[PDB]
Amino acid sequence: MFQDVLVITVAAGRGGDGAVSFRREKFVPKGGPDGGDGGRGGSVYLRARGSVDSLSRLSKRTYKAEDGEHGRGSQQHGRGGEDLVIEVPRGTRVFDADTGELLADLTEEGQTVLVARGGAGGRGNMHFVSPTRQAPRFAEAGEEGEKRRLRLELMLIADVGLVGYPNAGKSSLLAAMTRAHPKIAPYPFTTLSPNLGVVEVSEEERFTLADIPGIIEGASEGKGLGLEFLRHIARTRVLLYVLDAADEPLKTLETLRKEVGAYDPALLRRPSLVALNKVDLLEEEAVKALADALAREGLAVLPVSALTGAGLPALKEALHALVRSTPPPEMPKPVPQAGVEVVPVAEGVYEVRAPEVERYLARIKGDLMEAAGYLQEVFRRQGVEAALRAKGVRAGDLVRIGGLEFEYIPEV
Repeated sequence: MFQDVLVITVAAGRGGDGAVSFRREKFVPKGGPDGGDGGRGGSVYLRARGSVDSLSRLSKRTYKAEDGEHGRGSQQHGRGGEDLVIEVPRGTRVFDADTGELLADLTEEGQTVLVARGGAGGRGNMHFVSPTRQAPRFAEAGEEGEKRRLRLELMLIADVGLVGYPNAGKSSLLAAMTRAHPKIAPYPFTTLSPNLGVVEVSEEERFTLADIPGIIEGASEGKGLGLEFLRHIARTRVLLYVLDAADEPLKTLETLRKEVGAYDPALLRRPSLVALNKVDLLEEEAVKALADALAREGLAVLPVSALTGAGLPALKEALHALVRSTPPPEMPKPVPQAGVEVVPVAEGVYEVRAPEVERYLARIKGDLMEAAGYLQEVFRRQGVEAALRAKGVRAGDLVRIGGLEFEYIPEV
């Protein structure tokens, strides 16, 4: 996990414009409507894939799905744009980068979520023919596609991840540091269930520790902890290297850091600490000698004992301080139309608030004057006429809506 947090920009495809066309024959002064419908714009989706390890390979360019194709004559409908799928790791939280709203938690293989809807294609002139309109000279432009900023963050298995070989005594240490007994936590996004423990600190706060036990070969066999383990431990905020003080402590740490680095150099930069374990039978001078030699490796070293409790207070505080120094997971912000509202703006002037209608009106293509009837039809079926009538707006008043204006004429 090189990148556990990232903000990307996505934009669905704009639907295609509807066509205003008429059949043309050498001896037919005016053929009927020929305009075809535009195609739907492509949508943008995010999909979880176990193969994608972090957010590091995403992109800076805005992810743009394909626009729909404009309609054409001969009653030819434009083709829809292709969808765009953005692959992210399993265990990815998807937030609106501005809203803070949680769109989804992608944890399963191939789990998908729609993050931006492509705009509908515009209807051609042929679609508006009626008894009064034999040859419509207007149409619908394509609808714009949704656009938004997405904040992605990798789900953690714990605040601190324990790293070490079986001889380090990781489980006994974790048990000694926690009050409540550690529990197996089978996250939906993991393939290895970590043992989770909660550490009670001073700042009334608290942090979690993760250990993934295994029956494997010793560091001597040179086979490491494995990539699967590392990909799991990468989902933590701080790494605690645990070592067996009586078994090549120095060489074991170098072997651990080397493997963690080979997997992802960034993991070595993550706030880390070393817990020197199994020092119960060592003289104080020997422990100090070990510590100093190990500290030279770059990380702070704290000696600990599960049997005496020695060094544990210092370990909990040093970890607590390390976790607090790293950005925490963000909390999902509070969850938070065909509405029609007539607002007076002056004597005889009423501004109509109607999101859907306003956006529709901005898409009218062609002869606007000729669309007057049709738009009046839409206005009624959308409750605009009713909201005006029941509002006291009287005949002759001016109504402003979606940038256009019209003289209110009551229903007889």
